[PDB]
Amino acid sequence: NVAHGLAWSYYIGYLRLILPGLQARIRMFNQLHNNMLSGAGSRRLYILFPLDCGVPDNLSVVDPNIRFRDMLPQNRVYSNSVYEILENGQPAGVCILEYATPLQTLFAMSQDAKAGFSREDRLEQAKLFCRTLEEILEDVPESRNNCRLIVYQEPTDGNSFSLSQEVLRHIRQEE
Amino acid sequence: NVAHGLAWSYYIGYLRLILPGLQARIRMFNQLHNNMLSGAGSRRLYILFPLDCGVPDNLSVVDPNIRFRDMLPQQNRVYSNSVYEILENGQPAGVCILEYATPLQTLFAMSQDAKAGFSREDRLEQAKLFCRTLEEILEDVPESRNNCRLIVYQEPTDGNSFSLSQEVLRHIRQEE
Ligand SMILES: Nc1nc2c(ncn2[C@@H]2O[C@@H]3COP(=O)(O)O[C@H]4[C@@H](O)[C@H](n5cnc6c(=O)[nH]c(N)nc65)O[C@@H]4COP(=O)(O)O[C@H]3[C@H]2O)c(=O)[nH]1
Repeated sequence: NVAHGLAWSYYIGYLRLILPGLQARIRMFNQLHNNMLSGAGSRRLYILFPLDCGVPDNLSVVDPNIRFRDMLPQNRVYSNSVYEILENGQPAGVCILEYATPLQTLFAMSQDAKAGFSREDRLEQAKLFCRTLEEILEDVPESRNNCRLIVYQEPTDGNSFSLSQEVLRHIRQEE
Repeated sequence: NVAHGLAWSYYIGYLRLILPGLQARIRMFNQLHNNMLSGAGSRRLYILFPLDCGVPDNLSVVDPNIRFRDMLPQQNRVYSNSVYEILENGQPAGVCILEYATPLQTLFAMSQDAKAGFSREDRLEQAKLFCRTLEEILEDVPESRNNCRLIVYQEPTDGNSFSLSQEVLRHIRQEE
């Protein structure tokens, strides 16, 4: 049970800090960029949660149907990215996406020597990380309204899963 | 061994990305701020490693003898690197780029868990392990390793002997 620690640290050390002042930075972004961040439910931080823990080494979104646009503006600095989402080769939405990056730590633990093992143990920990985070956010409702958790599991083969569809799905059911 | 995972993650997802570009941002900083970042061995990222894992909730340095001045500018991630002046007997004694190795906060949280996630002793061990693993990693990338220094210590939980500012100055003054 380190998913506990990971979630508390990711809340206390990051989410706790950025969520309160997200609307103001979003305001500044939309003043700067002529209201590019737009569409209902688009004024929120979408935190990607791949249970497979497939966060890229660079921690950024890398997907051919997801194109980076610009950053949110800014006592320290935050690196929140705004992407346009493609659907059938057309811009279908715009949103702020980022990976819940401590999932990377879980993938790393699954590669360790022989001890740090089991894809199954990692999956379970990721779920645990997720629900723990959700349980934390439940108690800070005003700030919880500033983000949404997109939980899924990317398969390791086949072509069925689409991260961009997954996001569009989540946005289109803002209920 | 979550220390192993934490370290590789801290390297791959953070250090690997900022260390090669630090000197350029340092150049930019010192064009802006008239060579404030100054003193031999001050052009480096000092990473604080408290084995106690006493990283503050807000992740910043919070010490009465360490005063924030300004941020490093950006080189596309955005990076948050703080430059502080160190005080010695009420007088500015040096300037440096300091930050906590923040994965250590994860270890503190694991030690507070329910009853299972336990042991100040198991956290100390993992912290050292995190540290030595990270050292092993940096050893392989010597050029970028030259851009940072690990400041490893253990802040006691009581008494007044420990001083983070003196710790830093000792590290800067005795850099050979
Ligand atoms: N991904 C990662 N980053 C690390 C790690 N250790 C230290 N950092 C860095 O600490 C820098 C400063 O913290 P921050 O300004 O408050 O702003 C930080 C900080 O609030 C946050 N952060 C702190 N701890 C964690 C954590 O345990 N997990 C995650 N996902 N984010 C964290 O990431 C924010 C933004 O990132 P940056 O601006 O680029 O720069 C951040 C962040 O990248 C690590 O193990 N993994």
